[PDB]
Amino acid sequence: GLGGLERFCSPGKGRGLRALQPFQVGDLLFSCPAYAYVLTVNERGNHCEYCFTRKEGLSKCGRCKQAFYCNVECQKEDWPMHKLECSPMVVFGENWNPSETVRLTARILAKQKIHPERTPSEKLLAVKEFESHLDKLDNEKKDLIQSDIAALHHFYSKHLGFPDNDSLVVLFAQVNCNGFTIEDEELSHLGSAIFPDVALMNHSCCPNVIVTYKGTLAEVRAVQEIKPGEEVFTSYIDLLYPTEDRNDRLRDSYFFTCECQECTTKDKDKAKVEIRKAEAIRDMVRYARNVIEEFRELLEICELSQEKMSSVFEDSNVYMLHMMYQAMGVCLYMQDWEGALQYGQKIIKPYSKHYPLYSLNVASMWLKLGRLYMGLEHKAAGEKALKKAIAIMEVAHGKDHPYISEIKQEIESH
Ligand SMILES: Cc1cn(CCN2CCN(c3ccccc3-c3cc(C#N)cc(C(=O)NCCCN4CCCC4)c3)CC2)c2ccccc12
Ligand SMILES: Nc1ncnc2c1ncn2[C@@H]1O[C@H](CSCC[C@H](N)C(=O)O)[C@@H](O)[C@H]1O
Ligand SMILES: [Zn+2]
Ligand SMILES: [Zn+2]
Ligand SMILES: [Zn+2]
Ligand SMILES: [Zn+2]
Repeated sequence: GLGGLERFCSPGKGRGLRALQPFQVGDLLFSCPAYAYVLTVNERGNHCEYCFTRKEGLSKCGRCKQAFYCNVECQKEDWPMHKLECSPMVVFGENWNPSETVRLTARILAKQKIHPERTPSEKLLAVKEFESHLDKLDNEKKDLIQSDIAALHHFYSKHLGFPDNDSLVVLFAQVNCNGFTIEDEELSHLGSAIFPDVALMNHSCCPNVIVTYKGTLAEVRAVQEIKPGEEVFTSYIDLLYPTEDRNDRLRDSYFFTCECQECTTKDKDKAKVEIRKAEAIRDMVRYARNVIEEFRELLEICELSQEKMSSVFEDSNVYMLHMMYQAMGVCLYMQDWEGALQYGQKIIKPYSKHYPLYSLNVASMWLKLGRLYMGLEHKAAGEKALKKAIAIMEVAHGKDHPYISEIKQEIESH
């Protein structure tokens, strides 16, 4: 088990995690080593495949030239998993395209073969026990799973053979319902992983813990006081958006509707959809929500949307903020640093009011802003922004987190 915590039956939520003892803000509840994990293709060469350390001068796999490592030991330790892809990448070349979900699922299957017994990743919840919601899958989801199975068979048969279709339908469903993305300090996608004990926690829009990552290790820290017997809740989703938007995503992705305090009262809905006629507002919300999914030179789509929404929506409106954030990202890709800074400066204050006290989204925006300032020679403003990020991260990531050490070095180097 896990010290100070227990698995229990949470009414209407299946299994959950319950506190045996109190936890205060910032306390580490537990840490969970990844059961299986994969570095995203676009981050190859930036992070070690084995331990996810971000550093320059990584060593390259001599066989495939498409995996990178801290050293020969990280390389050796990753081989049981990397061998699933090493030769196939060479053989298939530009015709190697398994989805990240397929890549992760292959690693689960490999791990099951070499380590059938319960792992240190499964102290309270085992991978084989994962919820699948099999009976709730529509044709779209079932078709996607069949595509994933076809790709698994085609790309990974050398080490995995051709696993039974029925058993793979269940497993792919489980991976979708329980998989985690690993993100860096700016919430940029690093890869995907299975953290079985972390997956036990149910969702709230007023979560009492935040999950962060230290390489491939998941860490769970309190962001509210937790009393004996209280359920431990994490957020599955971006908390910026209004109640209907949040629950549409929870229904589609996780087959539940949230009944937390934020969802019951809808307290923050008004401030999120701040107006500067009822039918005009509803038509604008419908438009904004549709336009977001369309994105889900792209600046035009953002600029036109902002102008159109400006007629009804104030600047602090979450739909306005969303577009500003997307525009900022595009400017960051084009390397229009001044453009991205202008958007970031407009985002940060209203953005910080919509999120909870400790939010990774807010910390990451402060970091982006801080690094833009530093790059554009605004060192005083950069230092202040980076310190704002650190204040949140000390609670969420722990005071001793490598990210905090790095950010402090950025303050000292500038
Ligand atoms: C049965 C079924 C559900 N789907 C939909 C699933 N989709 C979302 C998940 N996807 C992933 C899949 C693998 C690994 C990670 C992810 C992933 C994506 C995002 C995002 N963007 C965010 C996160 C993340 O870490 N979210 C934070 C909370 C994670 N907790 C929640 C509970 C424990 C983990 C995790 C695949 C697509 C299907 C779709 C098709 C067929 C069946 C199904
Ligand atoms: N706030 C909530 N209300 C209802 N169900 C929830 C919930 N948060 C999580 N869940 C359930 O938990 C799943 C995610 S995995 C979390 C552990 C799960 N309760 C289990 O027994 O294995 C979701 O698909 C949903 O079925
Ligand atoms: Zn390494
Ligand atoms: Zn290789
Ligand atoms: Zn909720
Ligand atoms: Zn609350």
